[PDB]
Amino acid sequence: RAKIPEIKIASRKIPNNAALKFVKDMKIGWNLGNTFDAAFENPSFDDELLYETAWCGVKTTKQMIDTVKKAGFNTIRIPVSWHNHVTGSNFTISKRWLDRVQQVVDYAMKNKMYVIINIHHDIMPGYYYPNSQHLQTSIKYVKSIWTQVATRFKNYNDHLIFEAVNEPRLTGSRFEWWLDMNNPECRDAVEAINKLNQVFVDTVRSTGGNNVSRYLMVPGYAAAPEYVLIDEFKIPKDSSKYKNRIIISVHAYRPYNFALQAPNESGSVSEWSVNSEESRRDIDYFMDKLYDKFVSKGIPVVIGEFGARDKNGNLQSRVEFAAYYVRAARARGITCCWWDNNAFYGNGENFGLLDRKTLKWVYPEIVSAMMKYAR
Repeated sequence: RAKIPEIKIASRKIPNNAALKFVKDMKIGWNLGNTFDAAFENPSFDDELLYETAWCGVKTTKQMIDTVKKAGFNTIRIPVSWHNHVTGSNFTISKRWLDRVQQVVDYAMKNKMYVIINIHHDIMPGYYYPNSQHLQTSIKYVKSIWTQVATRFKNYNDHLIFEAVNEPRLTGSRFEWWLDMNNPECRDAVEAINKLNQVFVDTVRSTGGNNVSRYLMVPGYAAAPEYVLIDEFKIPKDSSKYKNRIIISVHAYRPYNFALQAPNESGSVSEWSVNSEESRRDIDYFMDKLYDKFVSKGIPVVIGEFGARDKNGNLQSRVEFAAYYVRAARARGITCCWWDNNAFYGNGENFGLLDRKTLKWVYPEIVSAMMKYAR
């Protein structure tokens, strides 16, 4: 038991173009997290398809996706980590692995849903790594994965979306999550991502079919709002006839201390209230900035990941949060996607909404709270 607040946020001026209507139509998204995104080295098993269930514990079925669709989500993001499923010098994706993803994509297409696929946890020297020392290999990798991926889904309609990569950053470095634009290693990465996103777009468009007119999502550094807001960030060019088809990809588990920060750290909070200037602040802050630079100039933005972890049964707070977040975004013309990883209890990051093994919504209160301000 938890009550859904009434959110009074002034609806803002949203330009009337194909892109923003497209994004509006996505309504709201649902991430199939801890699933195909799972990545780790030296598996001790022989079936690579077990990567699908290593972090969620259950194989995906069409009835799940059905359940997600009836609940009101019109988008499903299917994050993919590919690096554990390639061989050879030009990164050949396993047929079994690519087949299995397609099966799950067809689950959603059959549900007339919007679908997002990407490169996820492949951020790593030798695969995707945004700096000059590894650009040489990264371009080949972005090129190879996407030629393969875009070619198989060549004939799928515009309801299918390609997201270049999830949270590209300098892993292992002291700037992994934060940038010093005064530090040259940082400036190099931002430039490197601009390059890799452009390779991404060129590659997809070159494979023909409906990939020439498909909506593509691209992130800034670390998928942070900040690093698409900086001047250095470049929206990739398309010499094609299909205009305004690049969407800004951002992630924001904000306010951090409530949404994402672990409960055993001292600056965590379990409370969130719409009546608190403090709880609303960071949401207003970053969303205003994305709207000023992008949406308001006709350029589409999508929040691909967001959510709030369960902290010992703080349902009411998560409800007011979800409702406020989705409204604040919709009022600014932005569609969001919850990160649902089928995790509900324990000291892990419990972002679960749908018990996948029973098909019952553990927190329908949170879902309804989102559906209320999502159209």
